[PDB]
Amino acid sequence: VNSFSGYLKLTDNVYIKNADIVEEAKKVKPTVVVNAANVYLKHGGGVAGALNKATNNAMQVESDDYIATNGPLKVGGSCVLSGHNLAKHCLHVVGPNVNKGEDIQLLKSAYENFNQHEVLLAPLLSAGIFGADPIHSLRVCVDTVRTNVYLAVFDKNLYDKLVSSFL
Ligand SMILES: O=C(O)C[C@H]1CN(c2ncnc3[nH]c4cc(F)ccc4c23)CC2(CCC2)O1
Repeated sequence: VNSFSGYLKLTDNVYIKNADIVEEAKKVKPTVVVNAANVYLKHGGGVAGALNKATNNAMQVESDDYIATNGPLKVGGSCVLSGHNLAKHCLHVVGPNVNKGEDIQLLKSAYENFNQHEVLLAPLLSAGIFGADPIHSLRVCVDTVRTNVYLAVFDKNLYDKLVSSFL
């Protein structure tokens, strides 16, 4: 038993809700919240900008130190940093950005990072400003992640569409 509430069960291990991931994190304080990161951990907009704003820019300050030490992430890769006031840990995962020409096949590699964590609160990778089809992203998630994932979808119209079209 865990503290996530109001989710629709899609499979044995994947759950979905129309919710703002920032507010969901603030209330649940999950062990892991996933950020929709870029390789530079520049949290300017989308999910990343919203999560970073909720930490009063502490996420960005920590991320800048991480990059100064380690260099950029790989597309499809991840790193674990602090969850600040939102979660114990933040798993920063880089899905491909279709608006940068990145290979959509890397989306499966990105979701594989979730399997290192027993339970996660997450967005749909490569959705939103990353330009991928969120329905495809949901399919890859369900076919790749084996751990327990609670997906927060901000947009209500898209949520309804994701549910109604789910096979
Ligand atoms: O509607 C979606 O869920 C898909 C979109 C948006 N996203 C989010 N997912 C959950 N919570 C959110 N809160 C936000 C607050 C913002 F200011 C901006 C965006 C989000 C957001 C995920 C993405 C992929 C990156 C962008 O695509």
